[PDB]
Amino acid sequence: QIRQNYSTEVEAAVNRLVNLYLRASYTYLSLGFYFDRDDVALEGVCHFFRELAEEKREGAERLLKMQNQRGGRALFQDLQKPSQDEWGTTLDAMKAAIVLEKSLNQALLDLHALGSAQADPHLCDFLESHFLDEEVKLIKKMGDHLTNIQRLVGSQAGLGEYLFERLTL
Amino acid sequence: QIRQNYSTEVEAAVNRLVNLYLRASYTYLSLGFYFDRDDVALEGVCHFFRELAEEKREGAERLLKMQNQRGGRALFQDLQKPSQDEWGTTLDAMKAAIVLEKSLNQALLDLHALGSAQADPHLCDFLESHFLDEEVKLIKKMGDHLTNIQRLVGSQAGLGEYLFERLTL
Amino acid sequence: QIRQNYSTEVEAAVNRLVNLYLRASYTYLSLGFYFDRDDVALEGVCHFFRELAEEKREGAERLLKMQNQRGGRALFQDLQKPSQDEWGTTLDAMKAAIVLEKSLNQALLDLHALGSAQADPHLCDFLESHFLDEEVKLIKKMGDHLTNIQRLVGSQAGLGEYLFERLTL
Amino acid sequence: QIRQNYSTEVEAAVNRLVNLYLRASYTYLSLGFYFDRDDVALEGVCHFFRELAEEKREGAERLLKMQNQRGGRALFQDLQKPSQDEWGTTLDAMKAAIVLEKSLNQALLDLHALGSAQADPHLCDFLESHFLDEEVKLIKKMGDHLTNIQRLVGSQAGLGEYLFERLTL
Ligand SMILES: [Cl-]
Ligand SMILES: [Cl-]
Ligand SMILES: [Cl-]
Ligand SMILES: [Cl-]
Ligand SMILES: [Fe+3]
Ligand SMILES: [Fe+3]
Ligand SMILES: [Fe+3]
Ligand SMILES: [Fe+3]
Ligand SMILES: [Fe+3]
Ligand SMILES: [Fe+3]
Ligand SMILES: [Fe+3]
Ligand SMILES: [Fe+3]
Ligand SMILES: [Fe+3]
Ligand SMILES: [Fe+3]
Ligand SMILES: [Fe+3]
Ligand SMILES: [Fe+3]
Ligand SMILES: [Fe+3]
Ligand SMILES: [Fe+3]
Ligand SMILES: [Fe+3]
Ligand SMILES: [Fe+3]
Ligand SMILES: [Fe+3]
Ligand SMILES: [Fe+3]
Ligand SMILES: [Fe+3]
Ligand SMILES: [Fe+3]
Ligand SMILES: [Fe+3]
Ligand SMILES: [Fe+3]
Ligand SMILES: [Fe+3]
Ligand SMILES: [Fe+3]
Ligand SMILES: [Fe+3]
Ligand SMILES: [Fe+3]
Ligand SMILES: [Fe+3]
Ligand SMILES: [Fe+3]
Ligand SMILES: [Fe+3]
Ligand SMILES: [Fe+3]
Ligand SMILES: [Fe+3]
Ligand SMILES: [Fe+3]
Ligand SMILES: [Fe+3]
Ligand SMILES: [Fe+3]
Ligand SMILES: [Fe+3]
Ligand SMILES: [Fe+3]
Ligand SMILES: [Fe+3]
Ligand SMILES: [Fe+3]
Ligand SMILES: [Fe+3]
Ligand SMILES: [Fe+3]
Ligand SMILES: [Fe+3]
Ligand SMILES: [Fe+3]
Ligand SMILES: [Fe+3]
Ligand SMILES: [Fe+3]
Ligand SMILES: [Fe+3]
Ligand SMILES: [Fe+3]
Ligand SMILES: [Fe+3]
Ligand SMILES: [Fe+3]
Ligand SMILES: [Fe+3]
Ligand SMILES: [Fe+3]
Ligand SMILES: [Fe+3]
Ligand SMILES: [Fe+3]
Ligand SMILES: [Fe+3]
Ligand SMILES: [Fe+3]
Ligand SMILES: [Fe+3]
Ligand SMILES: [Fe+3]
Ligand SMILES: [Fe+3]
Ligand SMILES: [Fe+3]
Ligand SMILES: [O]
Ligand SMILES: [O]
Ligand SMILES: [O]
Ligand SMILES: [O]
Ligand SMILES: [O]
Ligand SMILES: [O]
Ligand SMILES: [O]
Ligand SMILES: [O]
Ligand SMILES: [O]
Ligand SMILES: [O]
Ligand SMILES: [O]
Ligand SMILES: [O]
Ligand SMILES: [O]
Ligand SMILES: [O]
Ligand SMILES: [O]
Ligand SMILES: [O]
Repeated sequence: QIRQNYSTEVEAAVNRLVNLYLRASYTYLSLGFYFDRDDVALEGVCHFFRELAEEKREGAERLLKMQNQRGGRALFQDLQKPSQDEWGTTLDAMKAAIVLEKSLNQALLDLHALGSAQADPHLCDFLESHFLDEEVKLIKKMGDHLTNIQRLVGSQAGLGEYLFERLTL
Repeated sequence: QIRQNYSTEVEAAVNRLVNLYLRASYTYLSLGFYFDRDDVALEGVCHFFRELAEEKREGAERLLKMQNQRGGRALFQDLQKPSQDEWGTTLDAMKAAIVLEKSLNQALLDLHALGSAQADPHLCDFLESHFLDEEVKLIKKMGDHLTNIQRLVGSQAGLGEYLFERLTL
Repeated sequence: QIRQNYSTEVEAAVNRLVNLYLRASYTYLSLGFYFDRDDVALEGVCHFFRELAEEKREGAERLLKMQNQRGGRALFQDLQKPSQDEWGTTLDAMKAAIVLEKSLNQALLDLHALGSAQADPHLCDFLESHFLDEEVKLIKKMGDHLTNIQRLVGSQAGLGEYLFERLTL
Repeated sequence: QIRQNYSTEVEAAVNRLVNLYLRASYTYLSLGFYFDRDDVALEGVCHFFRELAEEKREGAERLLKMQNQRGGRALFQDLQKPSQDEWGTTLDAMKAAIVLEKSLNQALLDLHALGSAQADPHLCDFLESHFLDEEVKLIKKMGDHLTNIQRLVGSQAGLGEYLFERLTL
């Protein structure tokens, strides 16, 4: 058929990466709707996480497309529910988001390493081009948000969270 | 004439609901002008309540129109003056506004129940379509405002009320 | 707070309905990528199911929004993986899609019944307005597709599936 | 001069790759004109292969440009005539086209490997950027075409080839 230079080890890892991105999308959907609760009511934070839910879903879709293009076979698994039901303050959430992104980034790096070992340059380039750069930029932006939240919620935590939501997000 | 499947019990309750919406409109007019006092001076809060005064008056007008359309007879009663002359802080006012809206909502639910009991689907649909959805959305928005006011007026109440008025309303 | 006339029984059922719509979205994502396999290669069928994946996800999002608006609390569960890894012919898939939609429709009808029993007209109207009508139209369209697939794959099944994909989808 | 980190082994392989792409261009020109014969008369298939002849020629031209940019020296060899004079059915041709593309792809992978061994990242990136991705997409598209041709020419081969040409190409 069309499959060429596409190992079963890479195929399986791409399937696992699809699951991790859909899991992340689901986490962001839960973060977003938590900040839209009447008793939380931070619309800018809700909007930030809803946008990330969409981006992670797009990530998954491009991986699946790539899997089909190389002749691998997509296999879906159960998607685990997010690690929490309530996500605390904006500070707590942005910390949980950075931890999540770093674990996706690490999965991307692990797949790139596997691609290198297997001499699969198309895999390596596809990750380089569509995932690694974007993760780095996103992680930087979250770290920046995290620094600003912290400087704000030193004293007067309520006031600080409100101003962050209104003036940054 | 035109009257069909329109009970006297529904007619009377529609008249009472008109009175409650005009009463609410009047309450909002008083809230709005209180926040426009030189010694209160929160223009965004004034504008929010003036807009609600207009919406409640529109509500009353659509009920009256519907009463005429079904062949019932509008009857007006005295409109009671608002429960207060001065409305305290933005926090106090938004609490009084939520209590008001919930009491309108309850009146709408009571009328819907009566409509169901009387087998009056046109009544049920007219409420569904023009009132119940809008009340729910409004109550959510007020609850959100209330949460943000509270998080702001934890410490530094004056500063918090000013920032809410400037950045949310 | 804002919660009014919103039973715990309805809240829980809304949470379960969110899970069913996300489960359906996931099923459609798997149907879509299966038809994009190089060894299946029916782009119109892929596009039809990808669009349904998006619609079901939108469905879930509106339910969550509504849950927040009424003051209920969203709770997410694990999303079960689709019932199959490979979906056979266009005929087999469209049959599996109709069965899925009818099971969503039945869940919507069950929730509407519960809403009626609980005297929750806002719930009843929200379903009426955004879900019941759309499900009916979609089920009709799938039944139409199914009839046309069947008339085509009487004799010359390969030729029939190709023509359906090219001239209908 | 300008030559830096550009091995004679890479230079020679780039020259061989230029020859393979021009050879492929020539094969596609012959495929295209065969389908334009009065006794074959499949215009859409002719147009598909003529477009591929142009793409492969562009491929060769970019390699030559790159050779000049790195300071290597282009050397041309005789271009071998296509492996066949007549190419049979649309099915036979699309099979021969996939085999051709996979042999170009393999040559690209071999050059990338050599580039890696020689620590020549500019070479590796130039291939990544302009050739490897495009080959993968093209091979997927040909595999899709091949699947659709096969499902069509099950029964009624003449009818199937005509419909493919008219509705896909
Ligand atoms: Cl291979
Ligand atoms: Cl009557
Ligand atoms: Cl209640
Ligand atoms: Cl050198
Ligand atoms: Fe909102
Ligand atoms: Fe977006
Ligand atoms: Fe968007
Ligand atoms: Fe958006
Ligand atoms: Fe995006
Ligand atoms: Fe986006
Ligand atoms: Fe992006
Ligand atoms: Fe997008
Ligand atoms: Fe994008
Ligand atoms: Fe594709
Ligand atoms: Fe919880
Ligand atoms: Fe909860
Ligand atoms: Fe690389
Ligand atoms: Fe930045
Ligand atoms: Fe003014
Ligand atoms: Fe207005
Ligand atoms: Fe106005
Ligand atoms: Fe106005
Ligand atoms: Fe209005
Ligand atoms: Fe208005
Ligand atoms: Fe309105
Ligand atoms: Fe108006
Ligand atoms: Fe209006
Ligand atoms: Fe009239
Ligand atoms: Fe007074
Ligand atoms: Fe006074
Ligand atoms: Fe109803
Ligand atoms: Fe809101
Ligand atoms: Fe495609
Ligand atoms: Fe769409
Ligand atoms: Fe779309
Ligand atoms: Fe689309
Ligand atoms: Fe939609
Ligand atoms: Fe859509
Ligand atoms: Fe829709
Ligand atoms: Fe849409
Ligand atoms: Fe829509
Ligand atoms: Fe909202
Ligand atoms: Fe399977
Ligand atoms: Fe499979
Ligand atoms: Fe109803
Ligand atoms: Fe209704
Ligand atoms: Fe139709
Ligand atoms: Fe011609
Ligand atoms: Fe061209
Ligand atoms: Fe051209
Ligand atoms: Fe052209
Ligand atoms: Fe080109
Ligand atoms: Fe071109
Ligand atoms: Fe190109
Ligand atoms: Fe061109
Ligand atoms: Fe080009
Ligand atoms: Fe130059
Ligand atoms: Fe010959
Ligand atoms: Fe000949
Ligand atoms: Fe590389
Ligand atoms: Fe690279
Ligand atoms: Fe394709
Ligand atoms: O909201
Ligand atoms: O978005
Ligand atoms: O996106
Ligand atoms: O994206
Ligand atoms: O004012
Ligand atoms: O207004
Ligand atoms: O209005
Ligand atoms: O309105
Ligand atoms: O595709
Ligand atoms: O779409
Ligand atoms: O949609
Ligand atoms: O929709
Ligand atoms: O032609
Ligand atoms: O072309
Ligand atoms: O091209
Ligand atoms: O190209």
